[PDB]
Amino acid sequence: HMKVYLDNNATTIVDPEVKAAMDPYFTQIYGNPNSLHDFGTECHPALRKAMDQMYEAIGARDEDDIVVTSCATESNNWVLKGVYFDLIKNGDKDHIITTEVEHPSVTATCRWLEEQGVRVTYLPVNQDGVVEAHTVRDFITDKTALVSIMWANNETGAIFPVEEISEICKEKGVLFHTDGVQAIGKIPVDVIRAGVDFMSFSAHKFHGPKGVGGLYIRNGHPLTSLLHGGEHMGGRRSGTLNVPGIVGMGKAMELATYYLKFEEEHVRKLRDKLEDAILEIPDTYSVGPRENRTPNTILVSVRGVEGEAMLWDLNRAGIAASTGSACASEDLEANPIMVAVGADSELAHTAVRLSLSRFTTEEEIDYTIEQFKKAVERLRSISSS
Amino acid sequence: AHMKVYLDNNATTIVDPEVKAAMDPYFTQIYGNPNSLHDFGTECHPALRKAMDQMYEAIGARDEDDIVVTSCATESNNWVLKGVYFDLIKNGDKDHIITTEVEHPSVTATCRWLEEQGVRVTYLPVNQDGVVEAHTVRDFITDKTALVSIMWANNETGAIFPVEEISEICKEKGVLFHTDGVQAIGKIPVDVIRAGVDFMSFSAHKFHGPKGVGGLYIRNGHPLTSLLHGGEHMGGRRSGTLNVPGIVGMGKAMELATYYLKFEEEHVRKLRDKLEDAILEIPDTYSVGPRENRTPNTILVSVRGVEGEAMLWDLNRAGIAASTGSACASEDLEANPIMVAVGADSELAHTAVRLSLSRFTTEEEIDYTIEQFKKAVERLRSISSSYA
Ligand SMILES: Cc1ncc(COP(=O)(O)O)c(CN[C@@H](CS)C(=O)O)c1O
Repeated sequence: HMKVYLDNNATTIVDPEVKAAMDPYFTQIYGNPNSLHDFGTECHPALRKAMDQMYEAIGARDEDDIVVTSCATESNNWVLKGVYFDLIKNGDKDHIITTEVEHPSVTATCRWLEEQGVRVTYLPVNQDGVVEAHTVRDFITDKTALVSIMWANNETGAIFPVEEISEICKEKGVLFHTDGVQAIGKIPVDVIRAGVDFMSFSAHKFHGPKGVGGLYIRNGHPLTSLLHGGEHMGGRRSGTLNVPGIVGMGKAMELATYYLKFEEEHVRKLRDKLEDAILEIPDTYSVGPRENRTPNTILVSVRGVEGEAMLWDLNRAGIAASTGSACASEDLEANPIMVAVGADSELAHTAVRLSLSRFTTEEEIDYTIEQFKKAVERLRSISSS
Repeated sequence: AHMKVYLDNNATTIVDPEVKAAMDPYFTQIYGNPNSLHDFGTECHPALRKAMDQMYEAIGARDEDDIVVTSCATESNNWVLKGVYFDLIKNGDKDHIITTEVEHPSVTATCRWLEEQGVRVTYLPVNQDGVVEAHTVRDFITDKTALVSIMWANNETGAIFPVEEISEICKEKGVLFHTDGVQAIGKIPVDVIRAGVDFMSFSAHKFHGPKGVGGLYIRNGHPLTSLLHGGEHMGGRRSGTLNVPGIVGMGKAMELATYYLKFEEEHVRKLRDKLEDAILEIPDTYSVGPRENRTPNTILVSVRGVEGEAMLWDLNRAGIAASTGSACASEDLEANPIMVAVGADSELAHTAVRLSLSRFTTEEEIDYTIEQFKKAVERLRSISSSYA
């Protein structure tokens, strides 16, 4: 029996180097950076270094803005409610396009905007678990204010064609925001190559601390503040800076790009080992194409067994995983398949989500394979099918 | 910097090593998401319950009440103001908010943006004692006032507001009462049912907690449209993954603050009074606000020949960290020159020096600050061609 964490898409471990980078900024260095005295200014070089690491990690340019928020939920709320305020309540627009598979910080915010009279189209997802750019083009009207599509999905790990969608959005002169939380540390992130106007990210998903996130804004494009007040973050987001959070986020982002550039294949190899071994069990289906999937994610549907029961049995075995909604469909020459679906859909059964990190070991994968096969056999012996 | 001395505690505070130790496991040792169902996520749950319990116990909240953990008091203020605007103004029959001219910018600028949305806002000016009295609030409440937002204690003068009396008047009028209570925790007794407030904002980095975490108290879980929508965190009132280290540290820090309250009433007050009396020994110096209504850790002193920003820079060169405060000139009832608080926007406002202590201030820090303060005043008055 060994404890094994494979829920990294939900949250990640803080790299000991990140915690070490953060440590001084609680008790040794505690001044407010907005103070003029030496106590406040002592942390300023660390803040500049952190912001530089962030800009370098996502490929933003000097004209661009990167506002430090409390979480990606704040960033998504900010983008949606601010563009609603700027272009919809005091503009000539009334439409926002998104997908059925967004994070609740996008979906519920869009539903509240719907409650305010905003027309929103929640774009359904294709067989590949993705939304394609031509459907976006077809749904853009002359009143669409913003298109908000996640960069990569948190349940399936499917990567969205963010560059093509950006090209379509620029042709129609409409703003483009992406929830890039699942992208940082897992796929190359270049926000001018992706052409996004806004990007949300969260540090505790690439091994930074919880409680700090960010919103990237191309060229400092106007966006009414969600938090008003002092002139923090260039007057775009008030509230005292989470100095430890900022330092740790910068360090974690730098480390994430470093391990993406060298250790991409170690994590990808372990995911592929786990997925191939699990698919050796009869009547198991991995959701989404791997050649378009983040290197760390598997979403498996097991037949007869229920995803939550599989999670409970794994947790009793010391293995932490999560859920993901999937639906049943047919292919074109290998008919039975499981495809991504909105959690609200009535067609949805629950599949098991296993998400690795650069800290996963091959021993964890061997134990996980063995215990997965044991749990499948055990729960199918007790299954109603 | 002959000796480094921190007297800018009203701006931010050092993290108590016990608070940092309480936080330590929840970065690398305990990292699961508390919203997960597996054991990795649920491992931190008892610490979260204990931290939330410490908060309820520290401010005297009841079980029916709600305490939502935010990212900072700025988030709490934005949330309260914009939410009551959404609830009672854009989808109600109300259109008026009453506040003061001395609020923190997270309240003032939010109110200005709401004015830009058509909300009537009256920024009540402050009296000689540096406070807003309850009868003035009563005089400005109409049947259209949606919310009254008045800070519990001032961050520049430390003056304590009569939040209880204002609450009684608000209850007579059936209007909601919010207080920005950031300056109150750890400095004065905080009892949110005795204060009768409906909302209270607070920020952990003011009472030796970490930066990046705050809270909003809600008296009966009163409806308030979420500032952050999404998952059902904090009872569905503020979504976003929990800042577990921040929450743990905030609970520990608030418990420590209530324990150290008597230390701050007695010893910290004694050191503040030493520093203030020593400074007031300098000719043509004026302390803003009456001490008998002031938090034990705050001084806002006006010097006559000297300029406030130059005085702060000169103190920092001596290793002393302080801040500013806006002040105006007046006379008392005996027609004696005194300095009184004023909104920073007023053209009658000059800059005063703000010195704020903490439970970690030592008497050596106070003696060194007295000496260097007197030296800097003499130096800056010695070069003036105008001082009499
Ligand atoms: C009364 C009051 N209300 C809100 C805040 C802001 O707290 P946050 O957690 O950063 O949002 C503060 C902190 N203001 C600091 C620095 S901005 C001062 O120099 O006085 C405050 O004093």
